[PDB]
Amino acid sequence: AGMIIDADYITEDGKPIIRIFKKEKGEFKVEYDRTFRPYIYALLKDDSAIDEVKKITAERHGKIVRITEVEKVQKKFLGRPIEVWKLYLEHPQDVPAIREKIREHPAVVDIFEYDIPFAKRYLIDKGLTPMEGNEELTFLAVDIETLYHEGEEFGKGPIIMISYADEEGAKVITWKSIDLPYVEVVSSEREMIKRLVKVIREKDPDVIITYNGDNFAFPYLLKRAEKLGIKLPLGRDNSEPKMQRMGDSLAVEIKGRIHFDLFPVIRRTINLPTYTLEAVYEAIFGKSKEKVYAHEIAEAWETGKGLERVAKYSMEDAKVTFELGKEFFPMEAQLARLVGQPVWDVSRSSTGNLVEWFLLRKAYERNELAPNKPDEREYERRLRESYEGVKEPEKGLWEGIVSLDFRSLYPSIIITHNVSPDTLNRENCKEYDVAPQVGHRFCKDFPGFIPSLLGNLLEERQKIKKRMKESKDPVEKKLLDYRQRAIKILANSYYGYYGYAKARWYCKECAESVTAWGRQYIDLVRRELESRGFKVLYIDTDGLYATIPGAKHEEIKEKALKFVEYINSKLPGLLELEYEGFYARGFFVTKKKYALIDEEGKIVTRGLEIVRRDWSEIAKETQAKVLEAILKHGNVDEAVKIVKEVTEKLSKYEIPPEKLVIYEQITRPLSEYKAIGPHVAVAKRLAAKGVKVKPGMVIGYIVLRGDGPISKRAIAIEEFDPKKHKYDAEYYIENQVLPAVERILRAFGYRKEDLKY
DNA sequence: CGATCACGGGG
DNA sequence: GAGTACGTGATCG
Ligand SMILES: [Mg+2]
Ligand SMILES: [Mg+2]
Repeated sequence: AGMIIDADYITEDGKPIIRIFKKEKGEFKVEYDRTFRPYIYALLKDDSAIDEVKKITAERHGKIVRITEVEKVQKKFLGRPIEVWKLYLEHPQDVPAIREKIREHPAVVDIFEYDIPFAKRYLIDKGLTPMEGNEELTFLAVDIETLYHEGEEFGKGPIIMISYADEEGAKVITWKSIDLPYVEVVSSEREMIKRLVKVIREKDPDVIITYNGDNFAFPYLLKRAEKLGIKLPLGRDNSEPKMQRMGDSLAVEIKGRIHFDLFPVIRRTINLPTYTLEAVYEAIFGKSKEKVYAHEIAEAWETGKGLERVAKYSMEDAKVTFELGKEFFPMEAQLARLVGQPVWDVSRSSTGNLVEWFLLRKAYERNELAPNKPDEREYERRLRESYEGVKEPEKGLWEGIVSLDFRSLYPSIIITHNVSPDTLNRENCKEYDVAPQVGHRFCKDFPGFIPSLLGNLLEERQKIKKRMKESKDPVEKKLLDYRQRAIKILANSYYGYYGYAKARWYCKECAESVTAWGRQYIDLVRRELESRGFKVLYIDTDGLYATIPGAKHEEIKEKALKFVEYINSKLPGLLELEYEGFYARGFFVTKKKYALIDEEGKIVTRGLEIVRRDWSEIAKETQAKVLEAILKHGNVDEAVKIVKEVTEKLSKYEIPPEKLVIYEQITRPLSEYKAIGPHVAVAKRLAAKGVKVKPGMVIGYIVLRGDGPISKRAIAIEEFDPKKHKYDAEYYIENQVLPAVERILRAFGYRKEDLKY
């Protein structure tokens, strides 16, 4: 009867057991299923071949792996009936061990659905959807503070504070005496970590909210717990938090709970040049949050002075993490429900994967064999594919800019023109739609797999919107608002998904055709805007920016709002143009490279700011000054003078060496590097002096004056002697400051050579 | 040139 | 864990 919050599998006597984690009227419940079997499909040249194929074996865990059962099944592949063999295996881990040995067989045409994780395969095949119902979950935010010194190995310093927050308040656990009402003083780091364990086990939250807990709080807690020889039984089955390598980074799971890391969530939802907790909190709640930096924390801890400030910082970190979690969780819960996969997985995935997860479930429901993910070569061939058929933007600084969004136009185009990989250039097709300019043909004889699903999504959203108008219950209304927004997000991701290189249902011709049909409406919007005195400053497939040159801002807003209302009255069906926002000033460099400033003075950029540790402060500071001179002062001449002054100061050795430090992490043992960059050259010298260089250590260096590649001229920041060493002014000018500002100033007709005296 | 390698968030 | 993240820009070899 309960709400499914997660699913996984355990192995018992070498056999897999599925676990379904549920919340039923406030109670945690686990259901176990020992009956679900792993499988793959094999398309054979002939039915006689099954006798050779069913006899294929592999090895795993010292035992030989066999196909347990085979079953001839009738399915659909690319809108055509197909006969494949369902090959059953005992354990999920048998699938990577045997799949290549089945694929290699001369009688095997191809294999299918050989990389779907067991718990995700279970939820699809059994028709189970997470987050259904009105079941109320409990939340706890968790955060930590540590003792850090520049360039230390990860986990060297102790955890000095652990903070948590829920509706009962925000609290701090520390092992140094601080006299504040929300601070619990314990005897040691060990006792503080054990107190966190107790809080989590006693509060028993369904959701543990963190800010970058995947890649900091939890790996750090695990490192220090290992060090101190203590366990972290945070799982509802008493298991420890589990670190999963998700790409080049990490993801942490806590069994029986939802580890909700806000960092990947917020990074997708909103646009910010830097997603610090303080920048994120202000963007959403319109309130400032003070940042207490690592060096200030270390100084207060070691000296024992100003610890009240550090404890307040730790408390506020947990407090706002709780507040942000409550804000961002409902939408992730509805997306999980819509796509039919747990929030843990859905909150950490791109919209492209959300679409694919939705499609894999619908393919099962429709008996449609899923196409395979591409191999490296295909993935690479897809990235190099050229699309025919979005001009260069207007130069200079523009005032009073309206932003219009086109994204809600594309699902309707996909549906009306039956744009799908299964309908593309079909043989013996009776009726078809021809894409303008690109000429791709889409069969009209049957609804395509993707248009069919999109149509149902848009219909469901219209029902939800109608139920919302007719509802008196504000609780149902709030919930229905989240559900209709989840459909809008998923439906507006299909256009992009067609061109997503990793997509199973990738279709270059589909994406191209949606673009070509879409363009007819964009050209109509542009002509209608220009007939109304508007100048289009920037236009791409997602939207445009426009202004009425020299008009009053309120007149621009009114005319734009009146235009959107008008055009939508002209557009058929669910084709919708949206007024996104207004900006006091802005400039446009190229496709998805631009900067704006709103009426409250907040700078908004896309594809231009360089806030990262592997760029020197002098380059990042100059870039901020250039954007401020342009957007806040409306003065490109001031911006050019700033660059010219900084470059001359660098030439005359007038810039502090501290603004010239470059930081780069060591990501593997030093011997595993194939290319030795400056930070590796610096690292190798440190290791030679006896420094324990380890992956995760961040190397700070300065590029000195001299001959050859910068690798041979980089010096460790701790070894830099201003009275002896001379930094490379030409490197900091040509490779740091000038690349940071040259893109920006190209929009104003400046080349890299005009930004020096 | 192609290949290799780094960034983000968090102390 | 029957998945891996991404997109982009600098520097090395
Ligand atoms: Mg999981
Ligand atoms: Mg903190």
